[PDB]
Parts: sequence; C-alpha cells; structure tokens
Amino acid sequence: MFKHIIARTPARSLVDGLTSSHLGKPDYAKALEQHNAYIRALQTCDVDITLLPPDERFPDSVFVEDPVLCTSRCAIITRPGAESRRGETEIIEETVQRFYPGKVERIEAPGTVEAGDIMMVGDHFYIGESARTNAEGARQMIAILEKHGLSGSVVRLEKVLGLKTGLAYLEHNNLLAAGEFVSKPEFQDFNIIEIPEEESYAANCIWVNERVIMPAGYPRTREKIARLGYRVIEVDTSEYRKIDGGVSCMSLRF
Repeated sequence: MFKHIIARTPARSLVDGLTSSHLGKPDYAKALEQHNAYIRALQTCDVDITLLPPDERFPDSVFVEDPVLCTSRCAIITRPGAESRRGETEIIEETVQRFYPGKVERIEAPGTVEAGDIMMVGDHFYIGESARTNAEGARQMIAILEKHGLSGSVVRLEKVLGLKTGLAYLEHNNLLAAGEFVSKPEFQDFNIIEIPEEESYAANCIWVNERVIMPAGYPRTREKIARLGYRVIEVDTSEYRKIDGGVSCMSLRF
C-alpha cells in the first residue's frame, strides 16, 4: 500500500527529450495536458501528491521515476547513465530528504542506475542491465538494498531498452509481460499476463492502491487488467511515448 506519489511538471524543453524513435517530437501543450490528467487520476488513488515544479534545464525531468528508488526502508538517489539527466538527482534530493530523513543512499561513480530498470516485487527488486544501468551501478544497488534488510536480483536485457518497458508488477503475483520477458525463467512463478505485440507499450502500467493506471488506447491489455478486478484507469500519454516514457516513468510511489 502506497501513501505517497511524487511527480514533476513537464519542462518546455521537453520537446528535446531523449527519444530513440522517429515517433516525432512531443507537443508541450498536449503533454502538459496529459500530465494533468495523469495527476487527477492519482488524486483518486488515496495517496497524497508531491508535485514538483518544472526545471527547463532537464527535458526528461518529468520522468522522476528514474532519478530515485523509493523503498519501504530507504531511498536511493540513483546515477543516470545519460549525463543530460544526471543532474536531476540533485533537484529532487530535498524532497527525498523530507520523506526519508537520515535514510537516504546514493550511487557513486563510475556505476550508474536508473530506477526505471527496477521492478519492485515485495521486498525484492529486479534490476535489469541496460545502457543506463551498468554492472557496477546495479552492484552498489543490491549492496544498499541488502544493507537495509532488502534483496535484489539482476535480469539480462536482450531487446527492450529498460526493464519496466515490457514488465509491470501489479501485485498479487500478477505480472505484465511483453516481448522476450513472457518466458524469461526468473518470472515463472508469477501469473504472467501476456501483452500482444501491437500493444506492447501498455506493458508499462502502474499499480496504485488496487487501482491500475495505464495508457489510453490499449483495449486488449486493458481488458485483461479489468479482468483481474482492478479498478482500471486509462490516461493518454502518447506524447511521452514519443520519448520512451509512460505512466511508471512519471512518478515515484511509496
């Protein structure tokens, strides 16, 4: 159960975010609206929201998910592989302090980590290795998790750019899997829910106090979720999709 959410308002320089596709550039005017709709969605999940102001110096700052990992025992300020984002950790640490007084950790060079590559299952965190999360980084992470009585294995990435890009743990041993992940050994004791190819983007959803927020326009996937009896909530994030961003990326939940 979550009691807090953290989000940051999209910067105008958002059009110059770190994309890796020819999905086109995002429309600030439209993106700013989707974010709002996003927040209003969370306003109905019995959590209190700490909405941070937009910082133009970081296009992708709206993706607070990556900068930090928030656990039930501590918080780990990560270290963004992408340097244009590495500063984001500093503009959020104050908020992190307020919530985790005296219990704040941080990744030190040369290792790097982006919480987007981490999935939280119970007290275990799966850390998929990517271009953004190198071996050293992940190592320190598990090191820290262990320090505070927590665990964290590692997962190997074939196709997907980030861990929670084809996965989503909706609690109750329910996993959303797309692409490779569907048969990845590690998650065979989970109620793997397959996401069809054309809808692989909906593999990135978030479970919030029994409600489940997902991108708008992915019916099939949507169906399966309502199936399980989750109060599904659709939010159009198309403009974030343009820069590999989704519902999980846009917030910290703890």
